[PDB]
Amino acid sequence: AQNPNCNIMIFHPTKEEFNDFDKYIAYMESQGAHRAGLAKIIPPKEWKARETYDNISEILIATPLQQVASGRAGVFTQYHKKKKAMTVGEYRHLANSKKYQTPPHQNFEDLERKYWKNRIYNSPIYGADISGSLFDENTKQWNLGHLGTIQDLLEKECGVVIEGVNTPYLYFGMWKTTFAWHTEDMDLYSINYLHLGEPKTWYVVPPEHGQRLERLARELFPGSSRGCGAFLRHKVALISPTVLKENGIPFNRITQEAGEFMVTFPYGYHAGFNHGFNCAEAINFATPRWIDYGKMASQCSCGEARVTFSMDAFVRILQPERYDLWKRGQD
Ligand SMILES: Cc1ccccc1S(N)(=O)=O
Ligand SMILES: Cc1ccccc1S(N)(=O)=O
Ligand SMILES: Cc1ccccc1S(N)(=O)=O
Ligand SMILES: Cc1ccccc1S(N)(=O)=O
Ligand SMILES: O=C(O)CNC(=O)C(=O)O
Ligand code: NI
Ligand SMILES: [Zn+2]
Repeated sequence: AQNPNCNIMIFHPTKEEFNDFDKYIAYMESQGAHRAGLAKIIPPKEWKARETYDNISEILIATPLQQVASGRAGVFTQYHKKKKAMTVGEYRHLANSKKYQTPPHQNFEDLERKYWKNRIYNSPIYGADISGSLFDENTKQWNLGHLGTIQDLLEKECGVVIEGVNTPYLYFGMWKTTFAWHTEDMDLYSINYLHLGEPKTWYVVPPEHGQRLERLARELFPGSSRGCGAFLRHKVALISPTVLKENGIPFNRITQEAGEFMVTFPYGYHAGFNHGFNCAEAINFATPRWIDYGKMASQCSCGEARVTFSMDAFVRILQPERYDLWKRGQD
């Protein structure tokens, strides 16, 4: 078996290899990339997402989210407090202010140390889940707004036509902005392009070991666990690499820089943080191998987890028994 230690693999496709998205994902998996839960793809030197990022300051962040932590330095939850709208230009200025700017540091490792030591004592503001794209319409390869849809994949594989659409989302981050431990909706893949700015550090648990992380989370967040059988779907829980090591949870880490893609694989739990002002674009996607994961995906039915409209059809077709209880939850 390829990649038995479940290491994060890094790929450097040629421009010829970059022409067929589906084929390249399949190639990565033939090399065992999915076993890690996460892969990095560095695009060919000839490729570009767009010409420049010069005129993005007028994008609106309608609902910036202040990420307020509770708990201990290595085991905490965060909740999102809504703030007044601001443009990307205003947000960038805020990110760079004395209150919010990245502190002096020696290297990525030093910054990582500072993040886990001090994250809980600050409340950075994140511009997350903004529908839109920064890919030039003329960028034909790996354009996250031009991927085959999950609905079309499910139709190709299962012969059923369903309603729904899926489109990309933009994320504007600053120092300490955090993504909590989670897998994707329906345990889909995700792909994430860092368009500009400072890096993003990722942590990931191999899909074959996801239940180990779930068991630890139930122990560390006992009230949350009693409230919901799939509370990680709420996307609020953080556990540090030190705490993971102390509890024998297998995981890896890698830092993504501007101009690089990351792919998360079905049922690959991931979490992370931004180093400073940045902008990423991400979208979910599927392949034939996803279908079996979609059929088995846990669901939140306590009401907390947000459902896109399109998730309805996925649950209805792949999980008809659960459909009753789940739909009562989102209503
Ligand atoms: C950038 C480039 C240039 C020539 C052929 C193909 C490409 S690609 N696949 O878009 O990266
Ligand atoms: C609020 C909090 C804080 C730290 C650990 C666990 C929790 S929770 N959501 O009560 O399980
Ligand atoms: C538990 C821990 C904590 C920090 C560094 C290393 C470890 S260990 N003994 O390698 O799992
Ligand atoms: C023990 C160790 C050390 C470094 C990175 C990851 C691990 S773990 N918890 O074995 O995956
Ligand atoms: O970038 C972020 O804040 C979170 N991104 C993801 O979880 C993803 O791309 O799957
Ligand atoms: Ni994700
Ligand atoms: Zn729930």
